[PDB]
Amino acid sequence: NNPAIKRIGNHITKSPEDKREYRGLELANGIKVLLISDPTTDKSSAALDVHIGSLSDPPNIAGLSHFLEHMLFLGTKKYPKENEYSQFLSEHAGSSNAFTSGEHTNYYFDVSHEHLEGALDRFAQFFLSPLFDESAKDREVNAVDSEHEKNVMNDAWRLFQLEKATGNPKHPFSKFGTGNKYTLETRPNQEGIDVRQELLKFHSAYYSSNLMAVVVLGRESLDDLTNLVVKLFSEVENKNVPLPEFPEHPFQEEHLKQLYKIVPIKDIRNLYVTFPIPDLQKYYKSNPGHYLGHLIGHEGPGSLLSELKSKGWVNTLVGGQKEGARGFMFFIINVDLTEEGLLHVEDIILHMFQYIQKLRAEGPQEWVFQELKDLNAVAFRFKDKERPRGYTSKIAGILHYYPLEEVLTAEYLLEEFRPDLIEMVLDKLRPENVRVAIVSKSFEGKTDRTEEWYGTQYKQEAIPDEVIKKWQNADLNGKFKLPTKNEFIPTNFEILPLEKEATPYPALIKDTAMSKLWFKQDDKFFLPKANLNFEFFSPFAYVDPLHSNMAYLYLELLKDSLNEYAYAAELAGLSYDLQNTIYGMYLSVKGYNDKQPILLKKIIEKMATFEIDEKRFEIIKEAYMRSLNNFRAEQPHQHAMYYLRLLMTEVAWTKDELKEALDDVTLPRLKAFIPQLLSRLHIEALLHGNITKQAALGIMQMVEDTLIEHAHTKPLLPSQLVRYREVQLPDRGWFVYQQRNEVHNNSGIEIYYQTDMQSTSENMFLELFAQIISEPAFNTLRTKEQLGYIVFSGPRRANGIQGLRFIIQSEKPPHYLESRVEAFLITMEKSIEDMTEEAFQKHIQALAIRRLDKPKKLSAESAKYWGEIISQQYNFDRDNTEVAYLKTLTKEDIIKFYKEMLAVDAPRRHKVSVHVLAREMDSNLSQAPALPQPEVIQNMTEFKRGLPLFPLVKPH
Ligand SMILES: O=C(C[C@@H](Cc1ccc2ccccc2c1)n1nncc1CNC(=O)c1ccc(F)cc1)NO
Ligand SMILES: [Zn+2]
Repeated sequence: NNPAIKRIGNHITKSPEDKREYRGLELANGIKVLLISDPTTDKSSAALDVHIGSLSDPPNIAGLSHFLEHMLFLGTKKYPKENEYSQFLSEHAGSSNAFTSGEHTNYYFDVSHEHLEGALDRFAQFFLSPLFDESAKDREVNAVDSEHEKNVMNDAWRLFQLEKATGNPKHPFSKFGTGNKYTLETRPNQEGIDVRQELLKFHSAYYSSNLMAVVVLGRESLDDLTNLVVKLFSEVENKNVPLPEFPEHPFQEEHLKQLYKIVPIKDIRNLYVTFPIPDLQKYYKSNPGHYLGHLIGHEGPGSLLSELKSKGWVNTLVGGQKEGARGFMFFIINVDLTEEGLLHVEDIILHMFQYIQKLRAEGPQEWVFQELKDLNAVAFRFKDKERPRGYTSKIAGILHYYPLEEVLTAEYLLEEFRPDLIEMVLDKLRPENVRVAIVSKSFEGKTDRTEEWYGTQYKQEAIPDEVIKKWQNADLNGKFKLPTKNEFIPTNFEILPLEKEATPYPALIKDTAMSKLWFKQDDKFFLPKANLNFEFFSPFAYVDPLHSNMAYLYLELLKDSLNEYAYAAELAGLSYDLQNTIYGMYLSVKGYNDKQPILLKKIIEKMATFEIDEKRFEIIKEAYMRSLNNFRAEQPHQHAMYYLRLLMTEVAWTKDELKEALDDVTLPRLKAFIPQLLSRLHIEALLHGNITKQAALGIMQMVEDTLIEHAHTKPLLPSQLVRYREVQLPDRGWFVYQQRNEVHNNSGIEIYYQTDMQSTSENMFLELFAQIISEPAFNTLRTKEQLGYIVFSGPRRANGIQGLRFIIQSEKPPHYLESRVEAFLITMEKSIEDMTEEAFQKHIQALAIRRLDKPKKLSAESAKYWGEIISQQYNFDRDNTEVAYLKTLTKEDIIKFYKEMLAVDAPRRHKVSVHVLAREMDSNLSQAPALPQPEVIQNMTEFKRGLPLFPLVKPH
């Protein structure tokens, strides 16, 4: 009966396993809405997607849409306090973010379920009368600048913008979307433009209700959620804006048959093949692009990748359709290159067209389409329950593209096989439509062009007629076959009954010298899935840099070897992860439980009986070398976190130590290493999901039996199972470690205040203190002082120890950042002494909500248990215990904690600082306190030698 509602879709197609309730509707002002009712959710959430993006930026103000997106957070007419939005979310267990693409601006938040209306109301205001405060504008432009600078020396962004720069300049596709101080402040000042008017002009003109989709999720009924949404959003004005479309492709004839040679920052070797194609979005019911991408990107036997990998030319391949905008898209084939591959780009591409030609010969395969359909069907039926925040943002995005009743299924289900469209798309993948780009350091000094925004060094050539002609005449290579029927498709979806002796938390159901087995039968989610987690402990995994390298290469080679076999299983919703740790090996198998034992057995056998291919060994090692080198190109704030991890751990091998020892890794030494590594192990496992206790025991026994039979594995001694300790810093100590980032012209800094061994009391002092300072830290260090885009504060936990950490990436020198953080702490000391008891309890409640938030999917709950197990703390009921203690803390308790552990003149202050200087830097408002002379760390080894080591935390 409501006049504010144009239409109400009551049957929203969902999965039969989804317990959440849905109602879609279209408001009178044209807003498409989806309501999600979940009476169990601990956090509520909303999201709004505007169908305008950076592609609609004014030509004279690059990055206006992105900039506008930052500004909406900084105040509205109804809520004028600059950080009201962020502070409210913080005080109620919430959080918020947004992003800008070429065609979308997407805003989202979550919050304690009891405060949805308050959050949603403050949120709705973003879209009616934001302030765009001139003072805030002048500040937040710096955050955007900082965000861009961060991307300037990043190879992904450089190539991203380079593609745009090599097509039609007249086309909106060529726009620089991020923006920076120049395009947002500096140039607009030369040209006398009022940026604040431009923000208001843009907001008013494009942020129309007809271009908006909204998704809200809470405990409230569908009826109540309707009243709430309608009340707040029907007030949004409808300017009846036409939806932008871009019918003309950014790549015209002059832009085809072109080759680009590009110099990267990292030492990487990549080949990009790109085919311009028509917008395939309408064909979404058949999805011709996904069909073709499925085949061209296949990694099993007979595939394009298989042959290229055997030729020793590539290691990995990506293929398929790539989004552009409304009216144009891309089909791409990207491979990485071996040293050999780099000298065979022409032959590689020939092989690409040979495979495409195979597809034309056989023509569309309906069983293939039918297979994809049925997998997606099963995928959708047994879909994991999503986290609200991401779910609402995802859906608010696609409401623009599908009927209300179809949004949930739209991105999952294939409906009708259309070979006519497949052939049509396949017809665009020809040499006369190709663009080729090669990324390699080998082009250094040989380029004649510069992209103006990032400065990328490149050369452009026309592909020779001879070569194009050669590609057009591609004969059928007998090495290329269509994929076989997927043998890993699951068939047994039976949910095993809950055993009588079943337990709420994992139970230790096996405890021998060989292995410690933790088991839980799923009692929450009831999907036909299981998680199998294994830690293999061995001293020889991390005993020195050389052996660390070999543990890595061992597992990489093993994965490279299994890829063809396991790729199918991956498509059938059964994946595995295998990586080396500082304690040995980690192996996880996740997915549909039906065929898990088959893949698991295959992996353990491959481990125990592995025969290294020498050609594969040389290639992977070479890549691993560059991998170590390329760390030089990581962000400063990452270098900072890295160096700190090195400093504070008992044992740690640096990139340089590893890279030197790499040269000494020969095939013989690796072949010797593996049987040595496997000879003595301890296995600690978590088996959690749709399995019974006997099944679990059976799985564990196979793993042991396989290792014993093929590798002659024997148990470790209990005395060999020592975990590493954390360096115990002296009272009132302050150490500083300094490094330079050779790639980036930003500086980084991490500050670590080491409190003490983890324990219920110490844990909750830190966590509560961190909760209280969280929002203020962001608002002060970034929003007010604008030190940088990346500003972070929070707990740090390692080796059973913990402390408070600040992480900042800035253009200012680290020694400056030091004072500002220190200045801030004093600000917080006074702020807390002032805050009301009611405000203090608010934070306690917020922290509690965050800690008690239930896991929504099996993998989240398993990760939670697994954390307790590898940490050797085994505190599975931790949350109830720790939250309960939390509620008994007082303001006076936290003040004592601060005055004793954290304050500048605290008796037990334990501070270490890592400073990463920018590329060009030199060696070195509220009032900042005076700081003591810091002990400059000259040498990590010398540093650790002079300090004691903490104990290890005792198990529960
Ligand atoms: O920049 C953006 C979105 C992010 C930028 C952003 C947000 C969070 C980050 C956390 C760690 C490191 C960098 C980060 C960068 N952004 N843009 N405008 C506001 C925000 C963050 N919004 C918040 O409400 C917030 C965030 C953190 C907090 F503690 C309290 C409130 N889109 O382009
Ligand atoms: Zn941003």
